[PDB]
Amino acid sequence: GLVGKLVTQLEVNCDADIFYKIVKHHPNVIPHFFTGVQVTKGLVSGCIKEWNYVLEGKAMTAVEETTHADETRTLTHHITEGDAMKDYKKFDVIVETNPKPHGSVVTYSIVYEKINEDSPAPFDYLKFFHQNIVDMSAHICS
Amino acid sequence: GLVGKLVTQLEVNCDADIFYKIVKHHPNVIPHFFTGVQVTKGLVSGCIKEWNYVLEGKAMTAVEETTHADETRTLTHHITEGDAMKDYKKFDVIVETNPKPHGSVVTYSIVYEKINEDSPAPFDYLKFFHQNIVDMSAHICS
Ligand SMILES: COc1ccc(Cc2nccc3cc(OC)c(OC)cc23)cc1OC
Ligand SMILES: COc1ccc(Cc2nccc3cc(OC)c(OC)cc23)cc1OC
Repeated sequence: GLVGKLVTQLEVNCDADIFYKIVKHHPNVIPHFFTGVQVTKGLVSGCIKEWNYVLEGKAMTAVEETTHADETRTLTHHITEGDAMKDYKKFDVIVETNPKPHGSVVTYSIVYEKINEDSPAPFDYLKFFHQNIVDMSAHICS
Repeated sequence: GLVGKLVTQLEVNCDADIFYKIVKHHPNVIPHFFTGVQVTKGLVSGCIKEWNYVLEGKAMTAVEETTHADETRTLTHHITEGDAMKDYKKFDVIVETNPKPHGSVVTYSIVYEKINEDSPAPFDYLKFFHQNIVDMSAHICS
């Protein structure tokens, strides 16, 4: 099948709702910048960004639309164009934060559909997003 | 947190129960061998294997105990010793096969606890297990 999902899940010592608000509004362990716009539904609900970035040494671009759901503490990043779309027909990244039954569990999911069987699965992106949330989490404390 | 999980999930065009039986009883895109024993509860329920294998060029060993649950089509591989335990206090690999709401969805989950913050997350194992189930799946058809 061309269809799959990669996940990295990490425990964080931080209340879920506060951690979601931190991630929602938040650096450069990678060369990167973006231009773009915010989206409203007159309050900002999301954004559309064109990113320029370097992954594993290679410069790339991507157009990303981000939406959020405060009730479920979920952020959704929907990629519509760029280098990744040479490999994937569909590429979405869903970030979920839930309390432990303390602190919380953060899940990054990359939901993808390959263009064909020769396409790689997005382990490079999984590692990138993983190291990004590890770094962010290591700059927060009690 | 030192605690996390990595997942790779793939769709396969194959009934779930049959695919589980295939995985349960099943090669060498990696240098590897094992010695070990089978476990009974007088019917074999599992196995305990000492593996010798090469991952990303480096020879390694691991002691693995495998159990299965036919009712949930789940295989559990519990690592008790070897090279990975220099990095992880706990390392388990859970393989689940479920029908799509056709064919099925296979999930490999690596549930880990790092020894300390300097330990890597097991992306190397995730890619290995991923490429192994992709290869196996590509030798099955209608
Ligand atoms: C091709 O895949 C992507 C490429 C870039 C992004 C951009 C992005 N979104 C959220 C957080 C990010 C965090 C980043 O690091 C700070 C970053 O640098 C490239 C890009 C980020 C998202 C992507 O997937 C949603
Ligand atoms: C350190 O982690 C492991 C190392 C080796 C294994 C051994 C193993 N179990 C199941 C399927 C396997 C499939 C393999 O490839 C055919 C293989 O080669 C190293 C080892 C396998 C399992 C492991 O985790 C469960």
